[PDB]
Parts: sequence; C-alpha cells; structure tokens
Amino acid sequence: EMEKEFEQIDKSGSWAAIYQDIRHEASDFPSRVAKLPKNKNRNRYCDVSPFDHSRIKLHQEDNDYINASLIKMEEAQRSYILTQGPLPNTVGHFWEMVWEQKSRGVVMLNRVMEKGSLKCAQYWPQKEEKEMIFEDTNLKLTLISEDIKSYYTVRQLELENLTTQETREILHFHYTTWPDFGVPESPASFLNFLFKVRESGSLSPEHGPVVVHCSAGIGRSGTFCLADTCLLLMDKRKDPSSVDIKKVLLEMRKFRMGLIQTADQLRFSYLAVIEGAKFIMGDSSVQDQWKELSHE
Repeated sequence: EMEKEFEQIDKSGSWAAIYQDIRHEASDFPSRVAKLPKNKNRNRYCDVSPFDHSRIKLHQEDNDYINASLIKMEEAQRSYILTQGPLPNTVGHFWEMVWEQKSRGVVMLNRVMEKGSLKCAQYWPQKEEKEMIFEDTNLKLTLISEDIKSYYTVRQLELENLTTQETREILHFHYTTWPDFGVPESPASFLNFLFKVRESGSLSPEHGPVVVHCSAGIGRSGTFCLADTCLLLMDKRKDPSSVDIKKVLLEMRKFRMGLIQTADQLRFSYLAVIEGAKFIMGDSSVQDQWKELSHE
C-alpha cells in the first residue's frame, strides 16, 4: 500500500510531482501576529511563520509571541511543538516556552553552523561549569551530562525557574548529521534516533509536547514528526495499509506551513515509515539492527 505507492512513484520518477500535489493542497491560514512590525526581530526567516490559531503563546504580558506552532495529531494522540532555531534574542523565549508548555524533550535536527552560515543560536550550555542565565525570562539552564554518539548527542539539562526555585530535567536530542535541505544518511540511522527519543518518554502523554526544531523548524522537523505520527498510527491499528502518508502530511500542514521542504525529504518519509513498520509489525530484532547499521 505505502510500498506500491512507493515503487509506483519511484519507477515513474514523480516524487516532485507528488510533492507539488501536497504543496498545492496545503492549508493557508493567517499569520497576522507573526507579521506585526514589533515581532520582526523574533522571526529567523520572514517567509516561515506560525499560523495564529496554532501558535504557542508565551505566558507573559509584554509580548507573547514566539515562532512556534503546536501540531496536534488527534488520531495519533500525540502533540508536537515545532519552532525555529532560537535567535540570539529569543533564547529566553525558547526556554520560557519549554517551561510553560512543560516539555520533557527538545529535539534538534540541525547544527549551529551549516554550509558556513549560522542557522541557530547556542541556546544551551556546552560545559557543566558555565551555566546559562536568561535574565529576560528569569530562568537558569545547566548542563548535567552529555552522551555523544557518532551522529547524535543526548544531553541531560537542568532548567530552573529563578522566580520559584523549581527544577526540571530536560533531555536534548541533537541530530548532527542531517543537512539543511537534505535527508538522514539512512532510514536505519534516522529511526534509531527517533526510537531513542521515544525510549526516554519525552513523547509520552504524561509530559507536555516535545519541542522539535531545525533552522526554520519545518523541513527536517516535519520529516521527524511525519514519520513518528505515521508509525504511531500504524501501531494503534496494526494496519499499515490504513495510513496515508500524504494525508498525514496535509493534516500536519494545517498546524504549520511548509512542513517537509523537499521532494527527497518526502521520499525519505516513506522510506522511514516503510522500514519502521517492520518494528511495529512484530519484528523486535530490527531495533538492534538499526543500531548496528547506524554505527553510533
């Protein structure tokens, strides 16, 4: 079903055409809050904005704007917050959102520097000794430990509300080998990273929605979330034939614009779900097979 669709598109070579079909059909909603002149310096890219109905509001009286959208997958029963790579001035805003939304995980699918250009601010401490203080949002962030694997890094972070002295453990999942308008090296390595995020509980319902971001938070971020949702939908029904990836992407596109940026990214999305289905359909050993194939 998702493979007959795959082979049909591949042998014809119409990924670009299938993708335009998505681009044409995607929802269009007003971004009036994001476009206000006072929020000009809060957006990384002018042409990537959260819709007004699904945007996350910061819990402050001054300015509640942050370039972030809540993607609510009702059937899948999972919610994601997709945001841009924090700007130098929105780093406080970012962690304010994390604290307010009660997020357990932060998934980063981009590097700070990519293709020689700055794609995101250093918004978390790199060294245990030098913790970060965000004066504008009254928050503390300390690095507790990091586990650097060959292509991703998991970090344990301590977030502290300086107002109440309340503490929270944040997990930071940093994918380091995923190019800007590119794809992961293999479905094997991607899924391994996804299932590592899954294993932490950061996606579980007892926590606020996970924060997913790349540079703009639509391309790679959309790829991560689409794949996760599809697999989750497949798991709920135990019926791989029942999930229509294109339909899931369009459903997602109701909450945030331009999710998945290239036709190749869509091709990967299929590849990731088809392979991940194996683990969902009762083959537990492929989980360890992805870990061997990724060389982490």
